[PDB]
Amino acid sequence: SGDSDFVVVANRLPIDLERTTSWKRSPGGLVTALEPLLRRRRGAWIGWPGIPDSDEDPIVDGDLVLYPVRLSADDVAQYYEGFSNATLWPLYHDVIVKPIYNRQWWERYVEVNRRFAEATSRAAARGATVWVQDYQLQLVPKMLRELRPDLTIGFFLHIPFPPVELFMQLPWRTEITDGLLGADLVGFHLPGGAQNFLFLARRLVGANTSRASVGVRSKFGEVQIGSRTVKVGAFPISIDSADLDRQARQRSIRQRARQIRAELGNPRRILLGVDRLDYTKGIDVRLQAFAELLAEGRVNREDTVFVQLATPSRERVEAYRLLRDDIERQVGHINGEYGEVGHPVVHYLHRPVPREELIAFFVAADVMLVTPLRDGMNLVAKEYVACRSDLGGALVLSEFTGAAAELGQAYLVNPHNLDHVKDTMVAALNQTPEEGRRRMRALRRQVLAHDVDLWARSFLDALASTR
Amino acid sequence: SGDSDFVVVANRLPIDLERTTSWKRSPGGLVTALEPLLRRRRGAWIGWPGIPDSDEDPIVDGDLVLYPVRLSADDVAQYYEGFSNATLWPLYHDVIVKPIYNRQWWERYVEVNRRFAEATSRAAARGATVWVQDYQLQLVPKMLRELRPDLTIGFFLHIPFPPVELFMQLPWRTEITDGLLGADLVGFHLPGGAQNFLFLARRLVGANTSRASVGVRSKFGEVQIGSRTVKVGAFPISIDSADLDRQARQRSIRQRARQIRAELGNPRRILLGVDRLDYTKGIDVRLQAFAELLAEGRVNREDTVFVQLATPSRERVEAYRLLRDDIERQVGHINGEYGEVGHPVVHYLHRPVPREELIAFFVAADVMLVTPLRDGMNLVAKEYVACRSDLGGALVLSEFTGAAAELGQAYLVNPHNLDHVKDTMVAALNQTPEEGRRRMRALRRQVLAHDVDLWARSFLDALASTR
Amino acid sequence: SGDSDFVVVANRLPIDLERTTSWKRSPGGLVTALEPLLRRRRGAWIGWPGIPDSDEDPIVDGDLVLYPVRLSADDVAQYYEGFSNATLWPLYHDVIVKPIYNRQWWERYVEVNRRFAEATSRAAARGATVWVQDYQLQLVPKMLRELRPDLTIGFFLHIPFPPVELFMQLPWRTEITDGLLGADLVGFHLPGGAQNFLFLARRLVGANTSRASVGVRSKFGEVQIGSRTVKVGAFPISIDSADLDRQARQRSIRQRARQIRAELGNPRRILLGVDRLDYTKGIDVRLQAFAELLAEGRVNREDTVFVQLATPSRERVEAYRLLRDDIERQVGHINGEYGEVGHPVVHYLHRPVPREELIAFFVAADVMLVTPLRDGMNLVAKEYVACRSDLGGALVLSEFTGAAAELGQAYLVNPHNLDHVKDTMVAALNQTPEEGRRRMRALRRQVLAHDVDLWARSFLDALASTR
Amino acid sequence: SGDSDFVVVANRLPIDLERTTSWKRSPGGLVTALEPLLRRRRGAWIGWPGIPDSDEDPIVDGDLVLYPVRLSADDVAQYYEGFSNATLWPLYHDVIVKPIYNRQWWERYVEVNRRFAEATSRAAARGATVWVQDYQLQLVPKMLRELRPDLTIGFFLHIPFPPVELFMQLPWRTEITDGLLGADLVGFHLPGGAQNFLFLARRLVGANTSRASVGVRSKFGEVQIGSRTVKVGAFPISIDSADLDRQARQRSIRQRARQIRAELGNPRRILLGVDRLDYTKGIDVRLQAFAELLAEGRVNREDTVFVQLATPSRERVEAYRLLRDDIERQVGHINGEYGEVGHPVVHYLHRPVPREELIAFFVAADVMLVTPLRDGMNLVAKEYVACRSDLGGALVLSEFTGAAAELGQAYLVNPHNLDHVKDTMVAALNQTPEEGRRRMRALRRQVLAHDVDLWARSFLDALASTR
Ligand SMILES: Nc1ncnc2c1ncn2[C@@H]1O[C@H](COP(=O)(O)OP(=O)(O)O)[C@@H](O)[C@H]1O
Ligand SMILES: Nc1ncnc2c1ncn2[C@@H]1O[C@H](COP(=O)(O)OP(=O)(O)O)[C@@H](O)[C@H]1O
Ligand SMILES: Nc1ncnc2c1ncn2[C@@H]1O[C@H](COP(=O)(O)OP(=O)(O)O)[C@@H](O)[C@H]1O
Ligand SMILES: Nc1ncnc2c1ncn2[C@@H]1O[C@H](COP(=O)(O)OP(=O)(O)O)[C@@H](O)[C@H]1O
Ligand SMILES: O=P(O)(O)OC[C@H]1O[C@H](O)[C@H](O)[C@@H](O)[C@@H]1O
Ligand SMILES: O=P(O)(O)OC[C@H]1O[C@H](O)[C@H](O)[C@@H](O)[C@@H]1O
Ligand SMILES: O=P(O)(O)OC[C@H]1O[C@H](O)[C@H](O)[C@@H](O)[C@@H]1O
Ligand SMILES: O=P(O)(O)OC[C@H]1O[C@H](O)[C@H](O)[C@@H](O)[C@@H]1O
Repeated sequence: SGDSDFVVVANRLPIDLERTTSWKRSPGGLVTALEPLLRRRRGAWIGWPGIPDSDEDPIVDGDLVLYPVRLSADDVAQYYEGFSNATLWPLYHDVIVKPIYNRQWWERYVEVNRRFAEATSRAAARGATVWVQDYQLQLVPKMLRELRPDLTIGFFLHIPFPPVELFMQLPWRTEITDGLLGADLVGFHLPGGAQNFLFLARRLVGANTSRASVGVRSKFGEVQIGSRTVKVGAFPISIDSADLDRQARQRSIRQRARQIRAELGNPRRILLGVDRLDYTKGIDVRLQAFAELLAEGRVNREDTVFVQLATPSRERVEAYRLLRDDIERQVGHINGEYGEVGHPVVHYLHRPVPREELIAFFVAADVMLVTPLRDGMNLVAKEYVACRSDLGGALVLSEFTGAAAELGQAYLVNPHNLDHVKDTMVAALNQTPEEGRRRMRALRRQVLAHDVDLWARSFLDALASTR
Repeated sequence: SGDSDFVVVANRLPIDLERTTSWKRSPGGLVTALEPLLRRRRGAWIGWPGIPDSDEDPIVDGDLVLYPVRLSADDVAQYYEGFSNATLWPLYHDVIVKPIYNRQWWERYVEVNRRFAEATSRAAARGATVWVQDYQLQLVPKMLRELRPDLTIGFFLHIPFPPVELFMQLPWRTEITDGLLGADLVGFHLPGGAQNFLFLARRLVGANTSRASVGVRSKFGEVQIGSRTVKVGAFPISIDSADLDRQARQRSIRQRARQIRAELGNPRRILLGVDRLDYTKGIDVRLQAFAELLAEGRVNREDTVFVQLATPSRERVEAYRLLRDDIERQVGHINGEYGEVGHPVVHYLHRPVPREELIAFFVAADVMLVTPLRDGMNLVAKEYVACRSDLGGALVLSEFTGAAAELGQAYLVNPHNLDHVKDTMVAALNQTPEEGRRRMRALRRQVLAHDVDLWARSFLDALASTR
Repeated sequence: SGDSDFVVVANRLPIDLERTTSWKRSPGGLVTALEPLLRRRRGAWIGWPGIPDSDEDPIVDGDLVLYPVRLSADDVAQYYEGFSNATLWPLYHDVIVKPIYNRQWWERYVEVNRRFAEATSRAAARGATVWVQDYQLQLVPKMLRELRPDLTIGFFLHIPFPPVELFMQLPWRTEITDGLLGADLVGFHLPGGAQNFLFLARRLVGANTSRASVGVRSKFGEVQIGSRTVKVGAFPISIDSADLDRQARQRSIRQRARQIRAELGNPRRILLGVDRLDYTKGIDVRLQAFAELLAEGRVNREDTVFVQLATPSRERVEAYRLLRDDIERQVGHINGEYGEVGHPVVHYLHRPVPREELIAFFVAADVMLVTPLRDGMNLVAKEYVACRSDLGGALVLSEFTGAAAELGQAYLVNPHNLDHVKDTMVAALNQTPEEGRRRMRALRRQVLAHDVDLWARSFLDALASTR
Repeated sequence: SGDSDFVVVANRLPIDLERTTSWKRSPGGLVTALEPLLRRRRGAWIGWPGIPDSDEDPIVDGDLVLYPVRLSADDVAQYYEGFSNATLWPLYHDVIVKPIYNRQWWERYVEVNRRFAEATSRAAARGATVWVQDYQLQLVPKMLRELRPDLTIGFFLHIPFPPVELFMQLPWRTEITDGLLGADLVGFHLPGGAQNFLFLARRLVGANTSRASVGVRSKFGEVQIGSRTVKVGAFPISIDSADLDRQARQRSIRQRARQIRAELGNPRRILLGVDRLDYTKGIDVRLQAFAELLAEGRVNREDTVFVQLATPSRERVEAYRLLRDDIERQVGHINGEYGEVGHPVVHYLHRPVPREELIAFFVAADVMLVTPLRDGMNLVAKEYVACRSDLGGALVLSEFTGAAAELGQAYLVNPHNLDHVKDTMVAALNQTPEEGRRRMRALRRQVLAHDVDLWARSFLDALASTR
């Protein structure tokens, strides 16, 4: 029973309650991609409203119906801050930080996944399509299948799927793999993730799998699980490109971008970073590179400025606190060394910026610095590109983002190679107008054609074909 | 020119000079495997004598001729402590510790590799066979080929070759890969390493490669490099099994093992660890597991004792210093909590133990704890097995060692799963005599048949076939 | 109202409840000194039973009546772990650790002090004598005077009173001083403490004070506070010397001391440390000194052994956790370097030892190592002396203990001067029998004559004279 | 022999060589006070030119003759960075940081002191007056007296002299005290320092001393040392007040102060800090206080700004590196939380500012924040006062500076009491014009009358009287 023929399930709702109450837009690219999707398409969205011990009364946000899931304080600590973001997040991002393996966290993760599955069953009509999202909910597909074998179940992982050598560290590796194999379709951004999953299915579970490489939105892999076949595919996520492109063309935004440059004392060049404050994002790398370019006199400290817009994220997790301390030290250091009173070389904001203000920064920025150590996709890169209909700008992009597989005309860097990052920043800052416009035209052709609608259609058509 | 038809090249000589002078046996399993080899087989051995600014006068150690390579203090700091053991070692072992990427270290690594290549050329006769060993010398095969295209060149990596996702971090990834591809044969312990290398050769270099899985000592892969073909294979290293087996049978060693038990106050059960003090070895894991078993009263603190024999290693490297501090804290902690005055539960020695004393500990030990987080092979596991001709004992072995692929009848553990480690230690401590003997007989059948002679013959026959 | 003519108030009761319930003897020298006192003398004892949220039902422990004070979990965290032991304790011991100044902790400290005052008033008969103990309760005398101006109130500080330059850091310096000035008599171990308090009363409060030096149990100072005069004195605390001396003579204890030496493999020399695991105690100093003597070959690692008996203390306070980690590291380090399997050079126990076992260790020990960085008195030094009626042994004693002012015939050291500590340990280990006996006879003459009865009589006679 | 009748000896020359060569003004208040002195008065100045392995060729800087002292790299590391600034500096400033006691450092300190003494003897004529400066050179007076008993020798300590309880930690306490007692006159900023020294002379040396309090520039103490009497006094150092006052009146400086306010976007209120980046200076305290006032909305983040001018100091000393990291973190943090792009709330410069630019900042600043945890005097406070002939401004001053004993009309704070610091900053920011001018007039009366000339005359008249 349940009234919805199409249900999305994620740890996040598109809204986030702030503590007296107040709704804000939820952070992260998962919401950035899925929100415009569910605003245009009928369907229900199940998720946590971002505070402990909330109501579970349905919330109507416009045309969209949200079903909130209650998490206790202990749930938030052990399932969300703990297993999800201090076990899985670091492990799947190439153990950039040492994962913590904790059995109590695992037990809570199982409990919460069960709660999400049950909530899904209550929302889902007979024979509904259910699309489960991301690493917090990897047990839900198997749990949901056991409760509701009538459902068609898709799972998409929004973060990298790590190499088998690292995944095998997880004490609950088999349970996680079994969880994912409960879906009819398991999707990843990149073929590499899909292939890691297929190999894992062979070694760990001993299931028969396809042995061919996986294509992009094509040439799907398969895993045989007794009576069932699980389809495996790569579907690189994107943004609502055309909408953002139109938004960035507004006179007010173009005016605001000019004002931002005026407020910065009309620099010749503005470099911009935009990220959650997360250790995967390489904010420390871009600051170090900028610092060394200033030290070497390869960037002019009088007419070049870097703006970093960092959103606070997962702040109770100790690794994130330590990262914040390190980034803020770099900011103070660089300004102390190269700034003047009344004129910093680095402007750093530790807050979410309103959407239209963010777009104005994209339009103002001569160089976009997107330097993650590892990122499943990175939508900030694609957002910048969509905003530059003027064909100005330059995107400096880490090759360890999923986006680099699509945005080859960007200035690609190995963020571990600081000399390469430094050389490339100089190249982007000094590019000719024609070379800049050539690259930006090429990037925009890709991003405008490969949008979130193409992504969702591809995944859901593949999911439907399992019926 | 040069007089030797067969030359081995490694950072280590089999001897190590201590600072007044004194020769000691060199540490590590590379010397453990290669020393008995070169004692029986004609050939020269090029390597560093373990001190800065040594002579380069040839050294005759028995029948064996050694050609020492001089390293300056800066060479030792930047090539050996730096690039080799603070860049490559952590990276190739699944970034257990964060690698440091430093261009000065790279430049020194290149310089030293060049020196080893030149030294090799001087020793090597026209058309000689040269066998280059391990991660410190990955540039030597290409360098040597350019100096001496008449030579047949083999390379063997004694440590894991990491997944492509991690290897690609290395700023000098291409130069390292090109270096290895200078060999006629590149060998790894395991098919997994060989397969990682083949994939890497495809993505990074763009060379045509075989696509099939690689066998054990068979079904070799190939990489096409313009005019040349490079063979790629898996050859799991081992020990001089029969010799060690005979050594362990000596009356004096059996008597010493009984005395060791007496000196420990005749415990019912002795657990033993033997390793270099290296963060890959999981000494912290086995101590934590023992501590928790004592806390839970699952091991009897009155009649069960753990002996850890740790060899100081790479002590100037800060990560190794921090590891030592942590291990020594665990030792003091556990004894403070569960020991009595005059009766520790953990005995910890931070020194190399003489060979016959080590063998006596192997014979005394009811349970061998070999719990690395990652190990290319681990010869300690195989040494224990070779020593237990009495068929007593139990081997607890991490699945993240190369040895686990051969020693399946051991008690295998995921060292990240502390509950699994704890449960398994209890199982080994309480095994029936018949189950213990069954496993030990099976392990010994494997280790006695698959010895260092089989390994070397397999590699060298494959190398010879490239002529 | 209240039934007792004599009431002692301290944060500790002589008993400590362990978490299922169980009574143990309370830690610390305050209980060591006051327990035998109150067992012989009529009177009530008010204090906290060592667990959160206890009953406040009166407890009869032998002839002694105890009135427990309830502390909530927050009280324990903010008043006891917080203000008392992370603000006052480090500050008064020469900021060995950085004090934390926290207003919430202060507010809780005030609240709890009020509760102790009220509890005291309920126990105290009209015109009773009340003796308030130590740094946790410095506000109680003023609070109690305001509730009960009929009472005669004494306060004794069991820890050092710091130099004015450090005391003045305290944001609540004036409130603390006013608190103490509520007493009729304020006592310290040493004239130096009394003199620091007098100076403080002059600068901080602006009260007229005596300007002369303060004597030992004589030549008291005075502070004029409007209508009242507060007497200030030095009264060095001690132990029940004669009782301990008789206890140590028992055949069983002498036999146990011989057995302990046998269990240690009959060493020629035993060094002993006995302390709470507290950063004031210099356990790290004595271990470093021992380590360096072994390294230098000035102590024989085959026949000399160090035993450290450390009682866990204030374990939730982070500074204490960090100290434990450091001490346990030193223990593991020293044994790894100089021990043999089956023969440590350091035996370390992290538990309270039963009294008769402790006495046996005192009797067994050739050298007693009492090396605090700062200690109000240190009763362990005096206990050792009382136990050695055989006149054997040697006391190595830091000059930064209050006991050093009385035990001048001990081997005094500056614990900050590691060479001095090392030289002195060698001197004590190699003393002639006659020199050892001469010193021990002199120390015992002092300790047997200056016992806890002399201390209490001196303080209480001075207090009575204020009536 | 030697040509000068008056010689000053200090670790610093008034000039500092930068590494290619370049002379800069030396840092610190010792040079700020002594430079104008020696520019007006005949005499020689012996000191180190701020680089290792310099010439010792005499340097003529204007009318002033400088005799440089050569220090080797090891001298700089062990005498200057080591004993002086990682042993004495933290110890004498109330062990704000844990002192390191190292015998090699002591031995180097002795050697270097000997070199300074010998250099002094070569410069000093028969019967000359020699004035030795500060904690780096405490052994020189005794050394110089032994070489040259004809000389009249003064010593002045520019940093606090710590309470006896802390000074006694020093393993070389007696040698240091003997060193100072080689002078005819030993001077300190404050009576408290002089009194600590007298007590120390009694306990440690056992010399007869005066027992009375010491006056300001009067009522001197005395220490009897066999045949000699050593005078002890308090002489609070100051600046060349009238000269600085006149300098600050220049039109260009007043214009620059207006421009600085314009460059900051014309804030209503500017707070200013000026210090060496030293852990004694409480830069962390003022930043924390500002941060919390912003969080609490007690300061307007739109029209109030803080400028911190920090001079890099002793940067190779690890404690100073850790301080820099912490301060720079606070700067980045506060701006990230409360700033806007193009508008920081904290401007931080990590460089020495030219004198006339510094004076312009003093004139611009509505509130001067001088919040040391401990400072011998602090001349920045007096400089600010001398600059405000307009009678504007407000000085917020830690009571743990020597200057607080003279500048009582400043807004005094206990920097450990963050609520007090916060309340006081608000009071200073919101003072009435008349109250501000009243305080500033009072402060200026003091500083203009009590200048460096009064200080030097007082010390030198006292020194002359010993002849
Ligand atoms: N400081 C910020 N202010 C406003 N929006 C931000 C900020 N940082 C990130 N975002 C937004 O969050 C989303 C990030 O998505 P993505 O780049 O895929 O990374 P992630 O999902 O890991 O957070 C983007 O839509 C991006 O514009
Ligand atoms: N504490 C020790 N004392 C004596 N020999 C040791 C000690 N620790 C390790 N060894 C020896 O060093 C060699 C280790 O080889 P292996 O297990 O392959 O690891 P690795 O090469 O990484 O050091 C073995 O021959 C082993 O017996
Ligand atoms: N490990 C221990 N086992 C048993 N008693 C101990 C232990 N450590 C200290 N004690 C006892 O605690 C008391 C310590 O008193 P004291 O030396 O004045 O120091 P403190 O009061 O600071 O703890 C002594 O009576 C001493 O014998
Ligand atoms: N950032 C700075 N730029 C220029 N001058 C500075 C700076 N910081 C401190 N000074 C100057 O250094 C001297 C500091 O003297 P003082 O306050 O007594 O402290 P200290 O001697 O401990 O450095 C002042 O003359 C002051 O103006
Ligand atoms: O939801 P947060 O923990 O605040 O992080 C925001 C988002 O970060 C990434 O995009 C994750 O893949 C999402 O699952 C997550 O929602
Ligand atoms: O040579 P060390 O740095 O002392 O380490 C000892 C050995 O450790 C491992 O076995 C390495 O694979 C060897 O290359 C190395 O020789
Ligand atoms: O009571 P604890 O915190 O366990 O410490 C034990 C004792 O240590 C010292 O002796 C203190 O002066 C006492 O007040 C305290 O009771
Ligand atoms: O000389 P620096 O180490 O650079 O420090 C600068 C100055 O700081 C303080 O003023 C000291 O009292 C001086 O002796 C010192 O010269």
